[PDB]
Amino acid sequence: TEFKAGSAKKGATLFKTRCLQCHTVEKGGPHKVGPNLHGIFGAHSGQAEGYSYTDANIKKNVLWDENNMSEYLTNPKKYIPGTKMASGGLKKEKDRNDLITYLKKAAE
Amino acid sequence: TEFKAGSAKKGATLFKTRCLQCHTVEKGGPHKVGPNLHGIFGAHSGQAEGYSYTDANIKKNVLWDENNMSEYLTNPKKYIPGTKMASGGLKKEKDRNDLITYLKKAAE
Ligand code: HEC
Ligand code: HEC
Repeated sequence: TEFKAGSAKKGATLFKTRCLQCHTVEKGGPHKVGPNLHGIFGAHSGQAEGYSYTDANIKKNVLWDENNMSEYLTNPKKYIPGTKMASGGLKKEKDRNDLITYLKKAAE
Repeated sequence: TEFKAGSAKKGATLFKTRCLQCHTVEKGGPHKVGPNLHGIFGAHSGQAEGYSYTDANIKKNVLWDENNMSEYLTNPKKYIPGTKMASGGLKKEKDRNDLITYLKKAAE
């Protein structure tokens, strides 16, 4: 594809310092600023029940794969114009590789 | 995305007349000319154990999503040059929509 596995340990801590502020990954985890991400892979965007997604998000109808997730994480607002997720991006592929490896594992 | 659900009933019969010759979809289904396709979504190409995939296939390292599957099904040889799958393609999007809807369901 254009995604290579990295370090889930490395990924665990990128999550903690970069995404925990707004999201949980555990099944049975609650929505915060962001929606709980458990079971995100293979899902299409804007389908977590109980969460209030912007219209941009839902209309993109993204099928969440490790490949999509990377482009997204680069610059979320360029990928989903009008998205309310306020994160500038993970510009180095190695960090995204590490983070998705982690996400791949924990959101299962 | 760029895939819309269709008819699984329609999809069931496209499978039977178009892909059954070489493939099974049931979990516990065996490889034939083609590999058993159960659990194909979310998988990367060339990973069924017990099957002899060409080098092209395996090196493409495709993550199988409903979106990828469509382009693939259009013209498999253009998508994976050197693939040994001998099928010309499903040129109408409506047929591919119907077939993937079916596959989505049965290969789960
Ligand atoms: C708060 C400052 C956030 C941070 C940091 C991160 N995300 Fe986020 N995310 C947030 C919101 C409010 C939303 C919903 C957006 C909307 O427009 O409705 C999102 C969305 C996502 C998504 C899309 C989910 C879907 O179910 O379709 C994903 C995949 C996602 N967030 C993941 C994610 C990751 C991995 C983060 C760290 C790299 C991250 N987000 C940061 C809020 C915030
Ligand atoms: C025999 C005449 C086939 C027909 C008709 C179809 N497929 Fe096939 N397929 C066949 C082979 C021998 C192989 C392996 C190719 C190789 O280069 O190693 C394949 C491969 C696939 C794949 C890729 C699978 C993977 O696990 O990576 C898929 C997704 C697939 N086949 C699906 C498929 C569908 C849905 C078909 C009907 C539309 C179909 N194939 C036709 C042999 C033959």
